[PDB]
Amino acid sequence: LELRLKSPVGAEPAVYPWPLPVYDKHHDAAHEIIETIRWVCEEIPDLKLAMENYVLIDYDTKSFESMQRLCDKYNRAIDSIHQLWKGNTRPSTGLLRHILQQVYNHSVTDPEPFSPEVYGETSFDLVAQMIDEIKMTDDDLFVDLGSGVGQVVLQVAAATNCKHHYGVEKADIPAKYAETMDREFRKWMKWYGKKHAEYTLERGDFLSEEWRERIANTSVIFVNNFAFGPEVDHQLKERFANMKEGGRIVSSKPFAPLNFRINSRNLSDIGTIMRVVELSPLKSWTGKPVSYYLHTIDRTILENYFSSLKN
Ligand SMILES: CNc1ccnc(Nc2ccc3cc(C)n(-c4ccccc4Oc4ccccc4)c3c2)n1
Repeated sequence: LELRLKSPVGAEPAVYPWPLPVYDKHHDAAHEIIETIRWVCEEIPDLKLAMENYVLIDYDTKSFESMQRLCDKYNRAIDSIHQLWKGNTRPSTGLLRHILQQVYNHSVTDPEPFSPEVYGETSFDLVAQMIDEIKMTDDDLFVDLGSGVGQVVLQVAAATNCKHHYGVEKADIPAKYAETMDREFRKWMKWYGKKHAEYTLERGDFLSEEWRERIANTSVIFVNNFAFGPEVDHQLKERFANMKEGGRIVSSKPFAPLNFRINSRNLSDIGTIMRVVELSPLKSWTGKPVSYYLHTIDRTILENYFSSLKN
């Protein structure tokens, strides 16, 4: 009828119905259960000692009795550790990738580059590099513009100490799935006993009047602008022009040339008020040769040009 996994921190058990749900072609619920057990064993060294070696080696994902025996063995090992303990940190990057996968599989049940379906395999590591590079503190406010199902926001919230993390998505289908992703993330994080910063996944148009002041007051913007049209790009540069000095924008395509040279003919260009650098994990990376672009609000670019003319 069903499979149960006791939480290492005494939260409510994870309940899986049998037959287990079928995920996408290269993910399955049975291996999710097994990997969940292996991750909890890493978190708790005593759990490995309490558990008999054969349990995680010899199993049959296609047998209810076999899958039930595995869950029973883990649950009894958890109970022994809970007895031993009688007598809340940020998740590790490896655990976080697994949590995000689990959160996705439990949220998206119904049927092109960097698809949410393959986030863990093609996006996670690049996002993890960007988090390591773009140093964020408790004074920062993070916003992912066009956040989709909310994976980037969840990864950043589980990794940094920003005051708040926001995801804004306009499309009906991703924004609705993000509601489930949000609930599933909070639930699974509690189950493992892991800490995450505050975040909000919301439906809205980042080009709206409400969002103008919100963009102006954001210190760190992430924006996958790869598929943006020239009008969306033009309107976004106008929003960025209201940001504070030192405000940062991390994007998949640059908003200004990397080599911008201020002159009399290009004074209205966004390049007059922002520094732009191309960052790459390749500069021990072994994934895709993909770059990200860091823009920093700096009005001294414009100031020095005027001072140069007057002096
Ligand atoms: C990828 N999907 C989502 C979903 C929701 N939210 C965001 N946010 C977000 C914001 C800023 C950037 C900068 C980079 C490099 N990535 C990026 C990261 C991982 C993989 C690819 C990336 O970018 C692309 C995308 C397409 C083509 C080429 C590169 C960004 C992602 N991304």
